[PDB]
Amino acid sequence: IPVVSDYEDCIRIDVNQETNYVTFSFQGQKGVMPIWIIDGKNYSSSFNMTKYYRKAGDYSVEVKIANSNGVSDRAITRNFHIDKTIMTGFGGFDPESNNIWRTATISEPTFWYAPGWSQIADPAYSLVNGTYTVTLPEATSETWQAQMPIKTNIATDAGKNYDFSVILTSTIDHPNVTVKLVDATEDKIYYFEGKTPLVANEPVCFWKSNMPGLDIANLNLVFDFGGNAAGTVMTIESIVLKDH
Repeated sequence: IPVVSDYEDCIRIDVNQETNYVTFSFQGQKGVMPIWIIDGKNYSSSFNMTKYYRKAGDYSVEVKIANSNGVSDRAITRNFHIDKTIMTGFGGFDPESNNIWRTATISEPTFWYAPGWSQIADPAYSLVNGTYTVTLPEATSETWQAQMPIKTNIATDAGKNYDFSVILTSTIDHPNVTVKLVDATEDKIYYFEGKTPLVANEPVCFWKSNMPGLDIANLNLVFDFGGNAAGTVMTIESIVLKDH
């Protein structure tokens, strides 16, 4: 099993005080991975995630290291401070604009909806003029228990840098909704794995600017509503993907 102290040099926390986006990153081998823990819940097992902290103050993350042999007994705790409270945030890029999303073939959303990691029937959805509308009868308690992968035929090049935005709304308070722009072939290859809490009926814009390009033949846009309260209705609208 990994001894967690050995991986202190491999864990970096980047606080952008101008955007209020904290990037959590780990460098490791094809087999080793971190487990990012906030408020005693698994948030991500990916090599990096980006989380929006709206309010100013002191926050904490706990990092365990996992391989094939098991998870580390102890966790690395890392403290960070958010300077500002963003009342009026960025509203995203032009949804209607000359966006790569509008051009490309957007497949129907697949679902993996599994309270207690036991898959039930796909939740009812309604794609009407770009606006995705999803309804979650059953409550889930963990990330990746309400997945919504959207397959696309969008290719990207190493030569270019890309911008992305999306507006997310929830009828009930949600602790952690995920947005991941990932290679359809390779799960480890992605531009970001976003994280943001949602307060009832308050649209949050998730975005990233000037993202280093990757040689990907086909992208998938993967949402997750793991941790949703029972009767939660999700609203995804204004999905912009453009060259910087």
